[PDB]
Amino acid sequence: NPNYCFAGKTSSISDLKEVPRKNITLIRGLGHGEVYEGQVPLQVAVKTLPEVCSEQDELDFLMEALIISKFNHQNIVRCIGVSLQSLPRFILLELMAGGDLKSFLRETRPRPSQPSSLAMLDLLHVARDIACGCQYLEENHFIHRDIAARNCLLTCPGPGRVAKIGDFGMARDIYRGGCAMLPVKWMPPEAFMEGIFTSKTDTWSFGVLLWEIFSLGYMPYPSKSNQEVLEFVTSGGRMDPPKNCPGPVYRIMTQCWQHQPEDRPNFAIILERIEYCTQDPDVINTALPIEY
Ligand SMILES: Cc1nc(C(C)(C)O)sc1-c1cnc(N)c(O[C@H](C)c2cc(F)ccc2-n2nccn2)c1
Repeated sequence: NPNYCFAGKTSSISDLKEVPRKNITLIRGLGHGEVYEGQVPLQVAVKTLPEVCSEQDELDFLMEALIISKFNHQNIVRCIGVSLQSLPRFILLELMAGGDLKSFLRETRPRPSQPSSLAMLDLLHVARDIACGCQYLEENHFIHRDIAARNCLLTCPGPGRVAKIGDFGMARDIYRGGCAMLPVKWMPPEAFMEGIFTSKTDTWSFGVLLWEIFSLGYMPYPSKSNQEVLEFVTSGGRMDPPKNCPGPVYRIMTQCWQHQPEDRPNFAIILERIEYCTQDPDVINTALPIEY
């Protein structure tokens, strides 16, 4: 059984809350290991470990259970418990009915049918929610390493939605692989060049997430491959503003993408700037593009 340290304290597999398998019912697949919607009545997302896997896969699975169970913050998905004493093994997460952020943005883009389905303020609230999660990780000296829209979840589709960081598979791998798998489009130069990760790693990635949000779910660096992005960013290149993106919001992005990690803002500053954007009528009165 592997050890794990967060906020100082060390924990073990024994500290995980084991839920009796009989209390757990699977309802439907969500996507593929496989994840199901389930009930324990508490509604849960059930992350499963394939019964056919390597011992490294097992260790990875246990470790992410330890990681998520030890966080306590409103913008990080909760772990209800685990079921490790039956096969296949389960990790039980808070079921975020809004689904993942990237799908949400893609499916909820304003259109002729729904012209105002989404507004700038909705995007700013998502951005603020995730930044608050990142600030919590930063102040607890946890480096996420893969801050990206695909790794965020929403509590519901409607205006009251809350965004949370929902996946920690990358930080898990490095805590203990391939180049064409590293999220190079979300990584700062010192990360993909030198393998150096610091709190300022997540700041850069958050800038890219910001772009994903205000582009409404487009893939970063449109039309560029990983290697072209690597060379582009290493040469000082940066993404243009998303369509209709207010200057104050783009400015947050460009500050997140400063070449020197020391020149990039910490998350307390990012949150201050996101707050200012939400107060600025010129920002929130800006209409999102309508997709025909
Ligand atoms: C209801 C629901 N619908 C979704 C769609 C199909 C739109 O994508 S995801 C989703 C959901 C809700 N709550 C969770 N706790 C949860 O967790 C998994 C581990 C997860 C966590 C992430 F951070 C990112 C992605 C995924 N993931 N997505 C598919 C498979 N894995 C998923």
